[PDB]
Amino acid sequence: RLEECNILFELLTEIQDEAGSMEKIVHKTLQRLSQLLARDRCSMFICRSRNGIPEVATRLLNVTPTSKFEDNLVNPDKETVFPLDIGIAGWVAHTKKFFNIPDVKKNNHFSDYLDKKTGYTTVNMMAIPITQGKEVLAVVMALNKLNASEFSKEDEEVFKKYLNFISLVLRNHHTSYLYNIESRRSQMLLWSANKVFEELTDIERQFHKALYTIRMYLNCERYSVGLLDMTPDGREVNFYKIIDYILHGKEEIKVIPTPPADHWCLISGLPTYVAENGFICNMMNAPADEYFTFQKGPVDETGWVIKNVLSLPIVNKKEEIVGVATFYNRKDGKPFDEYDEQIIETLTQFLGWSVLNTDTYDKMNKLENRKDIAQ
Amino acid sequence: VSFKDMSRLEECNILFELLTEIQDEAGSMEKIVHKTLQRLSQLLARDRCSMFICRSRNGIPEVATRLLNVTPTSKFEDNLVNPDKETVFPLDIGIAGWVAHTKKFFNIPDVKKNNHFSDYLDKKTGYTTVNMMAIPITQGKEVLAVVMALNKLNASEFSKEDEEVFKKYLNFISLVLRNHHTSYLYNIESRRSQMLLWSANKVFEELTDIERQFHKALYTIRMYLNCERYSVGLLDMTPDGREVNFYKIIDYILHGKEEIKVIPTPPADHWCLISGLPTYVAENGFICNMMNAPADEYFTFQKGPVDETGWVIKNVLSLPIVNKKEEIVGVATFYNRKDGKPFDEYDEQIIETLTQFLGWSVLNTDTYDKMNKLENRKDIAQ
Repeated sequence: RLEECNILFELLTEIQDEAGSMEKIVHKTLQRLSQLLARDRCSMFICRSRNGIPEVATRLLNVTPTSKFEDNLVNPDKETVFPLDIGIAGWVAHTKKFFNIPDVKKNNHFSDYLDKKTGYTTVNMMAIPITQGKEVLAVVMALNKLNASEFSKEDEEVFKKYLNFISLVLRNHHTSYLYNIESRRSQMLLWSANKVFEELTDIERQFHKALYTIRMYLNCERYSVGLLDMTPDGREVNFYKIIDYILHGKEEIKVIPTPPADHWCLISGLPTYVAENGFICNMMNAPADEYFTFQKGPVDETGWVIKNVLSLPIVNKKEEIVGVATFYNRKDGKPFDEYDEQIIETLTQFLGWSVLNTDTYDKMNKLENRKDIAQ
Repeated sequence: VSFKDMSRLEECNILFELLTEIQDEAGSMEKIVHKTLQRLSQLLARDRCSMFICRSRNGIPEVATRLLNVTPTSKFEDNLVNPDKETVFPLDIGIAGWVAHTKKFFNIPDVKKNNHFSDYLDKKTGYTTVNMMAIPITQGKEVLAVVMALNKLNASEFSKEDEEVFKKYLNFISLVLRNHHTSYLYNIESRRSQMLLWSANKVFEELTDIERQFHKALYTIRMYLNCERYSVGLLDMTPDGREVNFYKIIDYILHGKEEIKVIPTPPADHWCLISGLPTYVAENGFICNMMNAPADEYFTFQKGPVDETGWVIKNVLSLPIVNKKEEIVGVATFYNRKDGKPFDEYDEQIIETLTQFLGWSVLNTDTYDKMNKLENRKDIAQ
């Protein structure tokens, strides 16, 4: 009716000043949109796409007009994750469509988990996805109508015409995130190549040079590149060197050769998997059976723990696997995603092609010999 | 209900309208800003707004027309300014330029009583102004745009109740303009990176010689520059000024019927080289981004030529490709942005990126030579 907008203009300043967080602005909007909508609590599901698959997770929860954000936010550790074929939000995200629910008890796509897990059960709810281009960024819902079994088609219009706003905000956030993906990608290459072309050398120094020069860019706490014996496809393996980059804690860089059976990265059997099969392997925790990532709460003396791992092959222009580069734990506790996958494939590929100089080097030597055994 | 008390209620009519619109992704920044300049006029008794755009070229910033003379009524196409017709200002001159320099808000009462005025637009259109409130739009350090509401209708100053209404909505504009201009940079970075990614790929396909490597790469990425023409000229190298000699040159024509010529010991009357630019940049190692053909010093083709095809040069950007010891090895030069607008800072950025990389890849060409002189200068012994 009367005091609708006001808070929008307020919030437009709060964007105006690049200082603002996104989530605090979405949380504030979900406040009045629960008050002003007479619905019990709102909540937000963040949508990402690890591996080929996509999925959803908690992010904001139980937004009462009163509740402080600092309550409302779900830190990434404590997030809860559904595939699209489970829960309403998943379905909302598959369908890319709006829904009003008169009764979720009379509903196939039900999410009985967070009802039962938190207690505070649900009866009715209206839900929508936020998208950008073809991409589905988020799923917002209003839960539990304050007055009797269904929301109005007057309510919808508000909801709709307010997510209009959040949408605007969410997209701008994501356009920024993409901007830094692609900048990170493009700096990475740029230096990866500045090294490679510096001077004709062998694989170890080239790879090493490079991966060092761009350590910052991976927003990553550990990673080990692992060189394969090259004398297809699987179980003929042998990692013969292995170069660790410890970038969380006190910065050390090992260059193990004839690396052990139980090197701290190898012990999981992931890099073998990637050696024998050839596929990027995003994963979130330490229990994936068919693996021995380090369930133990240290890896070592520093007490460092493993959460998210993502490992890829490094491949020839002939397409044999030259090595296997595993990455560990993003710097901000998020799982590896879609776009981490892409910029790191951008890297792994760019070296796998660089092997030409590597290979050239060894030849430039065999021939500098044969020549110097004339005179 | 009172003239104000409604006018307030009416603001949210306009706002939720704008949000509603900008939820459809194509179009179009300029459309939604134009639409918003309309509703300001309506809701702020202004004869006509206008929007300027800010950019940089070489190290220097500048401002230029874009949306002009927006009543609460003028139709989009009567307002949107095509680049061919755009009018351009250095910051040290005119009010927008000054505002863009000073990153500041102004509520100018008497324009004529102002020493940063230019009589150009109002002399060009005869649409004389007198009052304007003018803001800058900004993303971090930089300045995206400048928006000025003109001629306060039934008054002589814009009320401080206008100032704040102006400001109010400009935050909308600003979210849109950042969320646009970010998305442009997103696309620049994509273009920067793929250019690298592929050039790399071709460089690493087979040990090959310079021409073959350049052509290989430069061909593959023609899509990525969004440029209408670009010739790449190779200097002789057997470190600067006049000892020049472009031995090969190699034209990339992506206007109309695509044709790629390969021109050994190219003339001087070569369409690119007549200009004098590629040579000039050959003598000093410094990037040169133009607007337009004529630029006094040079004879750049003024002609509706140079072709039978009747293609016409507007904008030229030229950079050098550098060694490792750092002679100018070649001189790339790019012509007319497909999609209308002058080369800018961000072009400079990603094209230098490309140009740098090529410079660095010359390892692999020297290496190839050395390699050939072994599969040979061993076979004189063996």
